[PDB]
Amino acid sequence: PFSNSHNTLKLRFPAEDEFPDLSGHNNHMAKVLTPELYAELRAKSTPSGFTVDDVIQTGVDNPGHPYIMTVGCVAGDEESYDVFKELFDPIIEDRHGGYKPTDEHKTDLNPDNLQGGDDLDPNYVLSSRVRTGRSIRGFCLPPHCSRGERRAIEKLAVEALSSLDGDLAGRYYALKSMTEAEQQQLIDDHFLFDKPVSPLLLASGMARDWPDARGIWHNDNKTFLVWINEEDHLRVISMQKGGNMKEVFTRFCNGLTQIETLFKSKNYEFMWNPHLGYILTCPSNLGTGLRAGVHIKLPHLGKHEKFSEVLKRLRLQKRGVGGVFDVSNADRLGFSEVELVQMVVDGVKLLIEMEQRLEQGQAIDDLMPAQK
Repeated sequence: PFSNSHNTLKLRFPAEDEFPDLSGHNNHMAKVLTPELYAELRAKSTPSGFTVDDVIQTGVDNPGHPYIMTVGCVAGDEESYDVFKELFDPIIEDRHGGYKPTDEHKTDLNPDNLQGGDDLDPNYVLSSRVRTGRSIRGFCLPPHCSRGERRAIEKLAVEALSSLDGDLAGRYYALKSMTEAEQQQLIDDHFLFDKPVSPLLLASGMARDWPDARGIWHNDNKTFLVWINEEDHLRVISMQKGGNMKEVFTRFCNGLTQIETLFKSKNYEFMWNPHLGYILTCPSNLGTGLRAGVHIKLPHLGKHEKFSEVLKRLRLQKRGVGGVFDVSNADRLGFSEVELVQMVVDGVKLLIEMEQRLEQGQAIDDLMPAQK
């Protein structure tokens, strides 16, 4: 009797006895979950059996970081976001700068709407990349998917990828049958992924059956990479050496649309809706689930008192020093793919202009931008 006979058991206990102790937690979920909201949601379940305890588990197990906030919850299927919207909506509002339950998201994967980006100064921009994720409708997300679902996804993904030609022809590598020699090459290229080490991922149950049905695919030119069944059904990355962000984004769009077209011919669709855009496992990657970035050398303003305020105004974020930073868009939901990449292209050349002032010895006052 395939039945959530336990959720019914848990219901034999008063809500307060099952309520998690979140006293020292620093994540979006703990900030929103009240004993009242919990009692209201603990009886619900999505069509696939996903519950509120499943949504919040990773947030209960991981207190988080004293200064860095993490989301603390995951979706297990497309319906999760609707069935538990009373928990997800306020979290989405806080995590995505006021994005409200009534706002709409616009998708735009037309590379011709991107203004410049084909000439970022290579003397400062070492590399460029664009990555995103996708979920196939009808299948549960990684925290919840069964072995059958995972394998169906891999078969579907592999036959579509094997159909790509020309600039996008490549090969697939199943994790379980990968050789040491192949693994070495993948590591040297920075294309490899292994069983997650992050307890945030582990605590959600997404690592079950490792490495069954997990795989890596990339084209012969090594400019297009796809991960299958790791954190999301699909993770797609487009990159190359240099500052030609436009070519990277065009390949990204071209590769995405072809894969989507092949899936549609077989009657499969990516999880998507007008309000949250593309649906993925972690609420922080909703909308476009896109991260467009560059490895840029900014030794001078990297030490400036204003760098922090400039990034904020341009809507960029950093991470990685030796003067080399990883700069990418900070937004995910509420802007289209084109707009996000556009903000990285315009924001980067301004960033370069400010670095060239400091090289000379001139101040960077007249170059400060207005909050975008």
